[PDB]
Amino acid sequence: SGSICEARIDFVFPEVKFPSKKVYLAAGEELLRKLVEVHHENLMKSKIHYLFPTSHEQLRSLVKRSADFVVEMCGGPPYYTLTRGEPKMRARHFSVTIDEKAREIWLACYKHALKDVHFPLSVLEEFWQWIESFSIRMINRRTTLEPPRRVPYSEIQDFFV
Amino acid sequence: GSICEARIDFVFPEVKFPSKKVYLAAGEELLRKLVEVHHENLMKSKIHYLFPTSHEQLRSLVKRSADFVVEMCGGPPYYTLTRGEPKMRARHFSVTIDEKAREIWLACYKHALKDVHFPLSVLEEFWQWIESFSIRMINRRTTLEPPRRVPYSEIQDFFV
Ligand code: HEM
Ligand code: HEM
Repeated sequence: SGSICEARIDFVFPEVKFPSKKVYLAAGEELLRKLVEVHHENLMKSKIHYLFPTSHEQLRSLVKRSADFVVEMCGGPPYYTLTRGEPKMRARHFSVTIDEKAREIWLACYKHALKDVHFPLSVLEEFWQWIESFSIRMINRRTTLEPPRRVPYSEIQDFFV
Repeated sequence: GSICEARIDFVFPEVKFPSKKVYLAAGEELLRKLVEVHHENLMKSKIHYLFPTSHEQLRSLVKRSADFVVEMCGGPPYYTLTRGEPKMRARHFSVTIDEKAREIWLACYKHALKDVHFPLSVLEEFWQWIESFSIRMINRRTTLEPPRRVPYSEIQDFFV
């Protein structure tokens, strides 16, 4: 008698490949920490700078934890899970409004950081594909029916050369 | 390296739109009264801040919202003739709506339904419609848990 709308999904959170330990091995802990540092400097120069701390202590605390996480996830020593514990990154991000644009700007900041620290080309794709896909899971505010944009490494490789 | 497999957050469940029985049972006047007191409830609720405050702007909201409800229950096409295609999730992107907001919005409708003495025969039909359709308006997630289902059977005693 009355119309029926089928069950639906908004969008799929794609599978994410975490980087192998080769990334830690080829890049080294110090480059990885420097990567995260200039990623944050780009963020404070981006349209989403307001989501981030201004007090140099809070910021240093953030960078350190992000760097610990990145180093560990790239195959390094368990700096993060031994200090902060379980990752549960989607849940930890609920307290910050993250829409599709926010993810795209965050990615852009990482892209530039990767080039500016001269991240070794041979492990660049493995790192990129991780953050590109993983970042989709942090999105907690939707503003469009369209799915979050996929940005494959092939689309951006020329930028690194 | 480790791979986390693809996943969904939650499913937008099936939604059953009301049959014309709801409009024939209630009549347009009651449906407009229902929407009016749903909005009086909203203005006293903890999501009041999401809504305009002047009589002029609320009258407008209420009129549009009621036009939609009347048409969707099987009455005249007041909404499509004026506002056009529903696209309701899309229209709500402009309001920040988390899980609690949907629950509060539903609670306001639950009380309105009772206070306007909505005809008991079509009460569940109307309820199951908004209970499910409202999940599709949520655009701000604050928990990994799925949005609460509130089936008519869990609240049917509230009405009598
Ligand atoms: C998608 C867009 C993203 C935005 C806009 C964003 C922004 C933020 C903000 C504002 C914080 C502040 C800390 C807090 O919430 O208390 C934070 C924390 C953090 N973010 Fe993100 N983030 C994004 C994605 C990611 C991704 C993909 C990762 C994966 C490596 C990540 C890793 C972290 C870590 C490790 C912390 C610190 C957690 C802790 O203190 O234990 N973020 N992020
Ligand atoms: C789930 C929680 C919901 C919240 C918090 C919410 C809140 C709002 C707000 C703030 C507005 C705009 C107010 C204004 O323009 O002055 C609006 C408009 C409207 N809402 Fe909702 N809403 C919700 C769910 C729903 C549902 C389930 C329906 C289904 C009938 C609905 C139907 C409408 C209609 C028809 C409009 C008018 C759109 C237009 O201007 O054409 N809403 N809502």
